[PDB]
Amino acid sequence: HPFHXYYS
Repeated sequence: HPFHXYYS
């Protein structure tokens, strides 16, 4: 399971 780390 991939983790996709920030967007405003």
